Amino acid sequence: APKAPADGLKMEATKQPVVFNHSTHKSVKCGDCHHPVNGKEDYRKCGTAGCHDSMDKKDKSAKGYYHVMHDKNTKFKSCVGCHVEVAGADAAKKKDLTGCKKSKCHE
Ligand code: HEM
Ligand code: HEM
Ligand code: HEM
Ligand code: HEM
Repeated sequence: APKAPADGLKMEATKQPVVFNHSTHKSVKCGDCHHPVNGKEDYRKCGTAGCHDSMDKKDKSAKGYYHVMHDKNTKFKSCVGCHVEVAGADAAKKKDLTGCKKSKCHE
């Protein structure tokens, strides 16, 4: 579809922004994150209206923006959900990839 963006993209819908780099995610297919919607992968921003636009962090339905980035019981893998699988039981990878503070997502 469109060309992937350069690294250094800041996701900043909340008070805890995170930088997302496509280059470090080259082993994952585009469509595993810009997931199919009605049979076609969608490339719009995750928080676009009508998409995951509920900014209530206690909302764990599919509309919750915090939920889609962090939770494990999801239909497509979230940021944290896939990272738990990648980090396994290695303390260094868990710190960098899944920690809530002092990790590569949240300083
Ligand atoms: C695969 C090479 C692939 C493509 C192509 C791609 C495209 C893409 C675009 C065009 C954007 C910008 C969207 C906008 O309107 O700002 C964008 C942004 C994000 N991407 Fe992506 N992307 C590809 C692959 C992947 C992979 C493998 C993941 C998941 C690991 C992923 C995730 C994201 C995220 C998150 C964003 C930011 C969205 C937001 O709401 O800010 N992309 N991508
Ligand atoms: C932006 C790259 C983006 C992410 C991240 C994302 C994640 C995501 C997850 C983890 C789920 C599962 C939720 C659960 O509780 O099981 C999920 C599901 C749906 N999504 Fe999504 N999503 C991103 C992008 C978009 C966009 C741009 C839209 C709006 C067109 C959208 C919509 C949906 C819908 C609909 C679902 C439900 C699944 C279904 O049955 O179709 N997402 N998303
Ligand atoms: C969800 C949008 C999401 C975010 C945010 C994210 C962040 C992230 C960081 C900060 C790193 C470290 C490298 C860097 O600074 O770019 C990293 C690395 C890996 N990720 Fe990730 N990631 C998000 C989503 C996902 C998803 C959905 C998957 C799996 C489906 C995934 C996987 C990976 C992998 C693999 C790595 C590299 C690990 C390594 O080389 O040690 N991420 N991600
Ligand atoms: C550890 C499990 C952990 C916690 C706790 C956590 C919390 C957190 C908060 C409070 C926010 C802001 C929510 C709001 O609406 O104010 C937030 C935002 C994002 N996070 Fe997070 N987070 C934890 C861990 C991780 C990890 C390991 C990553 C990267 C894989 C990650 C990612 C994200 C993303 C993306 C966002 C949204 C950024 C934005 O758009 O502002 N979190 N997190």
